[PDB]
Amino acid sequence: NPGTVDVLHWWTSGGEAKAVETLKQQIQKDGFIWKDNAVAGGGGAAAMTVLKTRAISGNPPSAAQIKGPDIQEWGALGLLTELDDVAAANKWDDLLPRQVADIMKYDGHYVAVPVNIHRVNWLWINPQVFDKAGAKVPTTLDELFAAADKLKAAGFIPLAHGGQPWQDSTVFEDLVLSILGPKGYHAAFVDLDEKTLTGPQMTEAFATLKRLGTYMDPNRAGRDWNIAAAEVINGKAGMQIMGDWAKSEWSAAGKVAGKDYQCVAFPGTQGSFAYNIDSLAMFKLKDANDIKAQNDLAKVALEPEFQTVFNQNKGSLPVRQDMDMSKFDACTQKSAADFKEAAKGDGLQPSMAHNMATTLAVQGAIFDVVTNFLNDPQAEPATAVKQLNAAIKAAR
Ligand SMILES: OC[C@H]1O[C@@H](O)[C@H](O)[C@@H](O)[C@H]1O
Repeated sequence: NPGTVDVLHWWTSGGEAKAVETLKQQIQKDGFIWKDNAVAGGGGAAAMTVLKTRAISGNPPSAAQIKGPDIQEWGALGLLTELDDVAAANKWDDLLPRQVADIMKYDGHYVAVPVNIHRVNWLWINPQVFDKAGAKVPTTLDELFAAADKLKAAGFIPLAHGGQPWQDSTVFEDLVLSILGPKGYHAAFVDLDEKTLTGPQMTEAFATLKRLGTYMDPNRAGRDWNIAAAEVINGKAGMQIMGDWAKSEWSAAGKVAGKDYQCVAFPGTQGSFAYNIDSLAMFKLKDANDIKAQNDLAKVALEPEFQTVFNQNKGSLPVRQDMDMSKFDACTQKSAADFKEAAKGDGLQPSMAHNMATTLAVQGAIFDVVTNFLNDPQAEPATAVKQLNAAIKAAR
């Protein structure tokens, strides 16, 4: 017709839209139609709502942004197409880290293609604001609170943080990873180990979340992750606890590491890398030309020029392993090194708040407990760990 590529995704902020624009361009350059279904919401709950309808509609999208264990559900439903021929030709097993390749498969077959590797456990710092505040870039939880104290004394928003469950739980899983360490983190969120979920360290994670919440804006509720990023970019806030999609906002605003921002591992998580892999699950299509388009999309995703330009704009690492890393920024090169380090040990771990560690149902119970707790200044950590365990059990 020539064929139309319809991807359902939630890349809509200033930076993320710059990244998706690279994909629109490549598809147009290849001679297919780009016809976007961008559904705005950060972390993707809104997009899923739209997907829950389109998926069974009779006009499924070509691909949707579906990650983690949730792919297994779409795979199990028989809604996704197997990508055996494209994966064989373009050598996907060779190009992708094994830990990532396994996630893309249903019963042995690729049914989704990854595009990136986000790290979730970053802290973003405005060095000009830290210098005005006489604050020090934190390496520990104690240093984090010291910087926060100083930022507050100096008149700044200490912690730029949007009030949405997925953001609350990004911060919380940072704290779990910080305090419990990667192995204990693994036990809580992957294995859902009751004893770990209700133990003293998890309890202390809630205690720390509560104090951290005493440095957040009282009126943060409903504030998108880009509004919080912007508070830092504009010099109103010292820091934001956010994954490296946050960098797409910095890069879109023309900013440079060192001078305008710094990226540091979330305090006490050095050596651990909380991954989030954006991936596009490919639905079985009926129309012949849209099938050709879908095959083109599947080709493009791991092409090295696309992997480069998409990820420079996106904030993430490329998922393809043979990449000239010198073409990316210093923070992205930090992330690669830290990825490598983490992946040798048990530091590499899936993000719970970004759909890699759990099913969406279990994630939902976690979100509700974390957010209900954070939003009640007088709530007891000992109570929070009981509810966490009970709600998780109640979800599966
Ligand atoms: O919406 C904010 C972020 O949400 C993540 O879950 C998604 O994987 C990222 O690509 C970014 O879009």
